[PDB]
Amino acid sequence: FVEDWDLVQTLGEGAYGEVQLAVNRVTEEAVAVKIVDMPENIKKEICILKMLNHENVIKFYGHRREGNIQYLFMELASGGSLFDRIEPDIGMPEPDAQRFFHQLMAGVVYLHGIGITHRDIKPHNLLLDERDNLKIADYSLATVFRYNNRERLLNKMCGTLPYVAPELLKRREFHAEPVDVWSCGIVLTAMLAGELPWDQPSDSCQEYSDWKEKKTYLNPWKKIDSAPLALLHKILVENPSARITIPDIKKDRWYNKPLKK
Ligand SMILES: Cc1c(Nc2nc(N)c3c(C#N)c(N4CCC[C@H]4C)n(C)c3n2)cnn1[C@@H]1CCOC1
Ligand SMILES: [Cl-]
Ligand SMILES: [Cl-]
Repeated sequence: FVEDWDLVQTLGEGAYGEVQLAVNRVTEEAVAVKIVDMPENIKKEICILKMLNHENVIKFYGHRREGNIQYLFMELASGGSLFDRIEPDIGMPEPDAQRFFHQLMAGVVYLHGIGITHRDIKPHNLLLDERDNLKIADYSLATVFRYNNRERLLNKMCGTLPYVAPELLKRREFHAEPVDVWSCGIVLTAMLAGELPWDQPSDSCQEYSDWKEKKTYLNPWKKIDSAPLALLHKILVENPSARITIPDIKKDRWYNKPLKK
């Protein structure tokens, strides 16, 4: 009810809906509430949200419906979003970026292990708790890619153009896991350079061509140290069947480099 919760401010607009800081009128407990005006989509999102139990995935509290409105309740992330830790044109200190990337991979390993693909990994959807632990949020595009140990291919275009893998723009059907790996590499670029490399990974985009031609003397690549850049060379591979897998990311030199807080 409008009687149990006070909507204090907008936190943002999700893939499908919008998120308010709600304060409990009785207890003053502060949560995040997703406000959904209108379906089969929301039933599927709630069901995926109920599956989730991991330190690097957002906590789901539950849901209420009142008419053509529905309410989803989640752990309010007191640290806000990763997006707000990225300084435009700078990024953030490499040790902070490595720790976030470790935590991002842990959450993605978890999701992939329960057969879920996120499909919209980007810094707006990566939240931080009071100890700066990263939480993967927004399951509005999430879907099953593995069930009874059998993989299904994706055949729907969605996500955010600067984060989408090139196969999603080109192939009728594609594997879910390499698409989420790609978007994690764009997140890593953003954290280390404070800029996105291209509007979209299409041959008509000059910045994408420049990367395929290995011009890493250009921005954002020249801002990035040789070790993390070597990892990005393995992640941002156009052919998803040649792209590095998460088990191999875990073996990468930069991924395993001790860095000072
Ligand atoms: C406490 C806090 C948050 N905390 C928070 N906690 C969530 N749980 C979500 C959440 C979800 N779920 C979400 N959004 C927006 C739409 C997509 C989704 C990820 N956003 C954006 C969420 N933000 C964000 N800023 N601040 C403060 C106030 C402004 O700066 C610091
Ligand atoms: Cl910006
Ligand atoms: Cl950015």
